Amino acid sequence: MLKGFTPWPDELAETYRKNGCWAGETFGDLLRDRAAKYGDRIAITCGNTHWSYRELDTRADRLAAGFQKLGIQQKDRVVVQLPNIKEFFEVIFALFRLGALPVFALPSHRSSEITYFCEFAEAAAYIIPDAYSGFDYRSLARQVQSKLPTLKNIIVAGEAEEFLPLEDLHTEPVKLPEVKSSDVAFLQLSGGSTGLSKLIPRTHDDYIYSLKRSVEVCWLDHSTVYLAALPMAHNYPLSSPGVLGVLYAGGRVVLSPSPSPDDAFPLIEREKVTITALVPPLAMVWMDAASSRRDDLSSLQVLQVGGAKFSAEAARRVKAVFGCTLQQVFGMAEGLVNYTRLDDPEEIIVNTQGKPMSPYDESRVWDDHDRDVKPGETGHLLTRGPYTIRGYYKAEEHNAASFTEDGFYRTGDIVRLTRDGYIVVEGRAKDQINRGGEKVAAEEVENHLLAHPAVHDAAMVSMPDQFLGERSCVFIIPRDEAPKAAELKAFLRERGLAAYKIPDRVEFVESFPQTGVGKVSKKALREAISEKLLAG
Repeated sequence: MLKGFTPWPDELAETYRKNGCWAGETFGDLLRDRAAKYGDRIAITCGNTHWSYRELDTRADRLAAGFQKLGIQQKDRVVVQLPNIKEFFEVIFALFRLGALPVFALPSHRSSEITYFCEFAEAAAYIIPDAYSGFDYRSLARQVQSKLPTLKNIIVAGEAEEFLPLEDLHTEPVKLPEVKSSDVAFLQLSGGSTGLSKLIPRTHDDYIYSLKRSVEVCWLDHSTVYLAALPMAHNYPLSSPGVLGVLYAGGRVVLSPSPSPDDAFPLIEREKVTITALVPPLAMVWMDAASSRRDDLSSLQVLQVGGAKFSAEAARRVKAVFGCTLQQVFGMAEGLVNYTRLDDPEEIIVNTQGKPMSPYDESRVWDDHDRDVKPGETGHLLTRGPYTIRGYYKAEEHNAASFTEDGFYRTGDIVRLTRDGYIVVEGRAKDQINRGGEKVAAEEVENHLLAHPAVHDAAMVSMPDQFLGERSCVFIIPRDEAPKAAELKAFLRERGLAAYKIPDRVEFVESFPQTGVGKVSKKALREAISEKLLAG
């Protein structure tokens, strides 16, 4: 077993195989089978270019031969930081057949974050593009080497310059070592705050299972045309059901150069995408655009919004604005993924974050002392299942703090189970606002503010206060001409918003700092108000 990997228990694992959750097939097996089954069907679409499943299968084998020849071995970690391009697919599946382990970095990561990844994972290779969205990644690669000379295999999809051109790593296919579905297939990146970023070992079995249950819940099939709008390396646009869930269902993937409507809308009309995924901030952007920018988006059947809670005040609009069904997705790269069903009532789709996609997903809402909080009550979320990890990669410390003795992962979210099984997210524990004895949920205030005519978006965060411990500062994005702070505080007051919840402070900005996948980084906003405060 990979060093640093925590196995599932013998009983559970055995039960996961008996109940057919772990199908004993690898990603290499998946692509082989799909290529043999689907042959010339278009698997990936990027611009004016296309790649049939059979073509992917082949390019993957050739790329594997080249990698092996270059020196990459089974169990070797490779840092993969590519944009939404075709190469990404052939690269990971090639690594999959070599038993080599990818480390899914995002195109928004820089020297500090990549160096950590390569160091920590002891990467034997670094795969990047020559340039994307105006950023030169080879220059970033040089910065990495100076700070990490040991790193000797920088592969580049594009103009390699002094590096190793990924395109010449394609050669005559060879026999590769055995790859067990029980082996760790790759390392993901957690999505909390702070930055460190823990790595997440995911096996062929548990991840392929997540894909399967995702396809069934999101109704993917050969007719599915999924638009990859979010950086597809993130767990969400990658498997919930993501680009891979689409491969699994034999559907068709459309690669968008950017999450922007400017790039997405034309592609939705042209390639007739039936589904795509967004995060809250981006959904707002799209909803505005869907109004003052008329183009055919009618083929759209399912719009997914997740990564962070999509406040009901905005969620309610999706149906009217887009003419399709909204689907909230509340998943995590550590495992558990909740979806609103495409079936259930609008009320549910608009007011909940869904329920576990697997009958074998478990949940324990607890209080500050680890007591099964009273049904319906709010509390800390813990989950356990067929595709939720038992330990982060090489991290004894954080693992004690993150997993209970019974194997329950501490998601770090604060939620309340609906008396059926659905979850209604309140917000991350870290984003809770401890204001003078009170526990303030930011999203509640934000959802209210989203109902104001002059508000495009709103993100409330905490600021230090020697008296109350913490205070609240809400960052607002104007729908044009910034309203007066007092005007918003009045708005909330008239809505019946509890006094202690009203934002102590208000800040206007043209946008919010973001995480790699594109959600709002409340750790940055906190740092913003913090810094700004000590200015006086």
